[PDB]
Amino acid sequence: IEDHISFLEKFINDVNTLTAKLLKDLQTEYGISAEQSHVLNMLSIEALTVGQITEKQGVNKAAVSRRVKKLLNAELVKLEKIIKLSNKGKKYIKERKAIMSHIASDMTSDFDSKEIEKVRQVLEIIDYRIQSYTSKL
Amino acid sequence: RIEDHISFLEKFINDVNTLTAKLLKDLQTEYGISAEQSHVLNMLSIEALTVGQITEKQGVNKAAVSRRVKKLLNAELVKLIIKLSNKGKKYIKERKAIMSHIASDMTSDFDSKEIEKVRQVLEIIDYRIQSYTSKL
Ligand SMILES: NC[C@H]1O[C@H](O[C@H]2[C@H](O)[C@@H](O[C@H]3O[C@H](CO)[C@@H](O)[C@H](N)[C@H]3O)[C@H](N)C[C@@H]2N)[C@H](O)[C@@H](O)[C@@H]1O
Ligand SMILES: NC[C@H]1O[C@H](O[C@H]2[C@H](O)[C@@H](O[C@H]3O[C@H](CO)[C@@H](O)[C@H](N)[C@H]3O)[C@H](N)C[C@@H]2N)[C@H](O)[C@@H](O)[C@@H]1O
Repeated sequence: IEDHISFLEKFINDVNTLTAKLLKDLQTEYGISAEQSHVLNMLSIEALTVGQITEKQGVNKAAVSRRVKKLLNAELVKLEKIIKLSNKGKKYIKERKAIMSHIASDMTSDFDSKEIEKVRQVLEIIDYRIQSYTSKL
Repeated sequence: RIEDHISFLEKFINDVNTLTAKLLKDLQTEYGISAEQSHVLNMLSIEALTVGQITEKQGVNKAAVSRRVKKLLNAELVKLIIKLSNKGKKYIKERKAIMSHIASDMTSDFDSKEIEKVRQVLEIIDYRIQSYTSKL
């Protein structure tokens, strides 16, 4: 009802808590911060400019800028103008997907591919609508 | 196969985060709080906890959290322990009103069976997540 909204909130919070911990090392190894890690993953889908990363994130442009030219300085991200990723930035993503899919696999090894398929169809349809509403304001 | 489901879940979450971010700017601006401050009010909307555990859930490191707490204490949004105020209840309510109306108007053409099956699959995955997290 609005039980689903609370569940989702709690589900997303839980996924972030797990992700943080599993990614603590890789991040330390890269000089990277959590939020920077995110930008690097947020940027895993499309090249973005500071404002877009700020809008799609809620935080004050100031903070988003500090962590953005730290990634350029680290050659983890790059200009063109927009912001794409660099090999060291990619290698990070690979190492990230790897830690993620190894545990994701675990807790889902006894799942039924068909049931998961339909579930996703629904989520993809809600994702589509979420993005759509987000375009206006 | 799963590498894909991971990307989507992640995109799905990125989009949910984006969306709540836009739908709540005006409101946080209104109650004069930052987004991080908002999130802090939402965990305490559920239950109240001290600083020690408040950062353990988050992930944002050293004292950064206690700084949000005292920031929120100053607006009379959070009472000391540290829980939630009467002023805080209003925000969440207003927050929930927005989140729900939109979430409903976005799920309203689906078949109850359909949604439930989604919940049941996300619940089980959340059950394994925590259980894995717990095993520190
Ligand atoms: N605080 C808010 C302000 O931050 C930055 O100002 C400066 C940062 O503070 C510096 O980073 C410092 O603080 C970081 C943690 O935040 C540390 O990791 C780092 N070692 C420190 O050198 C960075 N090198 C230059 C940057 N111009 C942003 O530009 C500005 O938009 C924002 O308003
Ligand atoms: N409880 C489950 C919910 O968790 C967040 O709810 C809160 C957000 O997290 C806040 O986000 C900002 O404040 C966080 C504080 O820690 C920062 O970490 C984060 N990087 C910031 O952008 C936002 N401003 C308010 C929102 N009520 C998610 O957004 C939401 O999708 C999910 O349903």
